[PDB]
Amino acid sequence: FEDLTNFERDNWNNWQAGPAGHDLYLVDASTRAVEFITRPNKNHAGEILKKTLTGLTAGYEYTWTVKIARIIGKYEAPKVSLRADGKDISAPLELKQANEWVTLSGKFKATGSQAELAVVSHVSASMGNDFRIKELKIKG
Amino acid sequence: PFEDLTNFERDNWNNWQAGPAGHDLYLVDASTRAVEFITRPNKNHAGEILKKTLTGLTAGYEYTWTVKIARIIGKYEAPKVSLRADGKDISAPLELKQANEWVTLSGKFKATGSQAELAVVSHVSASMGNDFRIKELKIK
Ligand SMILES: C[Se][C@@H]1O[C@@H](C)[C@@H](O)[C@@H](O)[C@@H]1O
Ligand SMILES: C[Se][C@@H]1O[C@@H](C)[C@@H](O)[C@@H](O)[C@@H]1O
Ligand SMILES: [Ca+2]
Ligand SMILES: [Ca+2]
Repeated sequence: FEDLTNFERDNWNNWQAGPAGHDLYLVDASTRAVEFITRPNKNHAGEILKKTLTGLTAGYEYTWTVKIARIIGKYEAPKVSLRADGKDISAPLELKQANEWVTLSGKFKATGSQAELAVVSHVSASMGNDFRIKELKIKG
Repeated sequence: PFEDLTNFERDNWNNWQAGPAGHDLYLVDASTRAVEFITRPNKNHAGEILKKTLTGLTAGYEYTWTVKIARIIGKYEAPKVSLRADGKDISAPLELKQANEWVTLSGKFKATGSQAELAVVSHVSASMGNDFRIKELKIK
């Protein structure tokens, strides 16, 4: 079960002002994100973000979540997966609606104190293939 | 418990790097939609400020309610907020003193039927200050 209200598309998801909530309205706050604009005539398929995550313990399963959204929404849709220690730990997720923030998730099992993580693009195209990543989180 | 969190606040990439297929990466301010509480003059802003009749629950289960909130502007009175469910206080009042610092209110409640009555609570009636935004509410 999960009931998530982020107010995208001005959907209040049945939340209402209470008696003490006066003159409520929605605004655009801001959150920092890496932008992937994929310029012309470069190959944008492969590992697009990399990190050697330290502080792990062998045999534990860690959960990697990435908050990601397509932008612009024109031409080719991005397709993004997660990789850990060379192993694909998620299916390729196609990003479709512009500025709809979704979670890309995978789990991996550490073999030691660190793991080599990579976010992977499966679309080499520059026409479209535009998206943003605002958060990468690993929990265990 | 392990957590490695990168949200790029203050442009901290937290040891994430562009991969070979990550061309011309940069940070941007992406939008994130939020309810603004500007608390106008000569109204009482203490009490239940946002509420929802949450459906689809199964009686007896323990649900955890999260709310991402931040003071803004930071002048005059500081907000103070908590969570309430079925008329019961499930979180301690927390003073949001740091402007633009996003914090997560969290509380647990067990359902009493098909639905639950949830309310975010303000403990500051003042209009002088007492300004904040809520960008996300989540129950799971
Ligand atoms: C018409 Se410019 C072409 O399409 C845009 C939607 C972007 O993907 C841009 O990077 C690309 O060069
Ligand atoms: C100087 Se106008 C006074 O203080 C501002 C910081 C806001 O809290 C506004 O709602 C209030 O009326
Ligand atoms: Ca592009
Ligand atoms: Ca105010």
